[PDB]
Amino acid sequence: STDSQYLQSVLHSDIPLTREMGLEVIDWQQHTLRLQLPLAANVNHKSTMFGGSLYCAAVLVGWGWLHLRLRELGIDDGHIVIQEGQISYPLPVTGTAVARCAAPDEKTWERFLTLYQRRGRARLTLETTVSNDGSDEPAVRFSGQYVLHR
Amino acid sequence: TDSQYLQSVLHSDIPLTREMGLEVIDWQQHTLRLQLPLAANVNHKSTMFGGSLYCAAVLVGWGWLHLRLRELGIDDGHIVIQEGQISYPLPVTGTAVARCAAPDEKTWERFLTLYQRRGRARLTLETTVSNDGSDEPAVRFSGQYVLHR
Repeated sequence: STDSQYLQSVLHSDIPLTREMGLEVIDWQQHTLRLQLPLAANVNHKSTMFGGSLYCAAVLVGWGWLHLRLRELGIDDGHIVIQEGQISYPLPVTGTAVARCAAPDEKTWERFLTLYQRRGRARLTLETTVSNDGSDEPAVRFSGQYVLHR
Repeated sequence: TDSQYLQSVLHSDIPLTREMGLEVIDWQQHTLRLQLPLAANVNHKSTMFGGSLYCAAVLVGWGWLHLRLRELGIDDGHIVIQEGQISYPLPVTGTAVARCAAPDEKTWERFLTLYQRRGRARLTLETTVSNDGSDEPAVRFSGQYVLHR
């Protein structure tokens, strides 16, 4: 039983629309998370993935990174709130969408933990991408803010 | 009606929107409104999922442009969302009402002139989402939509 399977169950329970979107968590390795959405449940006009679904993938791979990282540190007293986001759509997604979130820079992460501990509230910005399966070229570039609060 | 037509477009083109409970409300004074129900779009704490709100915000801009072009008989174009930016200042705790009003009118005319002459033009649309009953934006969105032949 994996951290990915754990996170998938959390996402489907918390946000049941993600079950309808077919969200699947792929892997969690060296603080990189990947998840995917299938085309058919998220299609727009047969051929391409809906841009709203793509935002959902991009924002949720960041949400999941944060959830899993906190969980591995035993930080269980926080609530994540999705905040501002900026998204670009340089390429169409014509099949399964693979979303990825690598770790932020270590200093950013540690500043965020320090501020959360002191105030009980902090903001983390995560860069995420979504690609066509088998491509490293971002089809979607995303940056989003996440509040953690007690 | 125009709103029934657009709702049918959205549900047919993007079947996920039917599962999201999207309904189109009205199309008047070049302002479009559509809504999402809480239950289909809930998060872990009985507020609406930010992703659902983003979907509403981007789609009300898409719909605005689709209906405006349809009213003018401009049928040879393809709308693509190129860029989006969103903020979530207030919780949405019930039905969400997304709204797109008309951009600056000289801006619109310059955009159409550029599309007619060049075959490609970009339009920025601000859209909002509110809790039903209220005009106060709980969500602010800005999208860059490209129309091309």
